[PDB]
Parts: sequence; structure tokens; C-alpha cells
Amino acid sequence: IKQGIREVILCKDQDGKIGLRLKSIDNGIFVQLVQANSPASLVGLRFGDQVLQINGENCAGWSSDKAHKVLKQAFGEKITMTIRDRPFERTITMHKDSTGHVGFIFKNGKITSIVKDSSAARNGLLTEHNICEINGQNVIGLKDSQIADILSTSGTVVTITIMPAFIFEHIIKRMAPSIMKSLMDHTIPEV
Repeated sequence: IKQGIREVILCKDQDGKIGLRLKSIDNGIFVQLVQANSPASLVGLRFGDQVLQINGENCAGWSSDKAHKVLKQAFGEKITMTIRDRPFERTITMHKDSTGHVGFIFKNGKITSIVKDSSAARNGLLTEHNICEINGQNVIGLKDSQIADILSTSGTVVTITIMPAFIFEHIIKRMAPSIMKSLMDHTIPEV
């Protein structure tokens, strides 16, 4: 998680889409969905990011509907957004043991127990937290089996980005799990 704010610049695609859904939280605006192969993913927008401004207008207090309406009505050539990086999230680094385990149990992508004497224990990983990313890869909407598979195919060093469950549950509201699984960007970013 980068500390502080960055400016991103966007162009709508030929269809006039940027590939975002936004959600009002605590009088802020946050990214609920980034679509794969979209201007938004291309410029490195991520689930959980806060949008402070769009074309220099503060988003403070805006409804979801208003944020979307503003985006729809913007001239598509250049859209500037001011972004604070995944403010509700933290990243933890763990080392797999000899058996290839980091030391936790999860269910629906939510951590439910920490294993005694594990790397996850030593690093103070918490329960009641949803897994958002693994080694920088968005894993929101994947089956637990796909998440476990990604953990195995990682090196010895595993970084996890987590979010407190209650906040996660609030961000993903008004969205069917089949949309989240199918449409949320899970690609590794392109250079």
C-alpha cells in the first residue's frame, strides 16, 4: 500500500466505457469493481482505491449514482482522477514453511483461523479479514480452490492484501457474486 495520493489519466474506450464501478462509503467514493482489459485496469486502478477527485471536483459526499453520472457525462478524451491507494487495506508478508504452508484457514476468501507457530502467526495476520490480493493479484470473486492454487504456485515469499470483513461486506453490496467472479480484473498488470 502506497502512502499518499496519485493522479491518473484516463481515456474512455471506443464504446465510451472506462470499466469502473464506484461505491459511496463514509462520505467517500471507492472502487467496487475494475473490469479486465479496460482503461481503468490499464492505468492501474484497483479494488478498494479511493477517488478524491474527478476532473478536479471533490467526490466528498457523492452518492454512487452521482459518481457514475459524472463519469458518464465527462468528455472522454482526458479524465483526471486523484486516487488514494487502497486506504482500507493492509499488506502482510509471509514465508512458506517446509510443507509449503503460511499458516491460516479461510472460507469465502475470509480468514477464519491462524495456525499456531506459523509465519502468519509471527506476522500477526488477523481473522475476520477478506483476502483482496495475493502478490499483487486481485483474487476477489475467485473460488477458495483457485485462491489455494495461487498460494501453492507462489514462491516462498507470499504477500497478502487484506481488508476488515465488515468494510469488505459494505463495499461489495448491490452486486451479485457471479458478476464479481466473472468481471473483476484478476490479470497480472501489463508493462
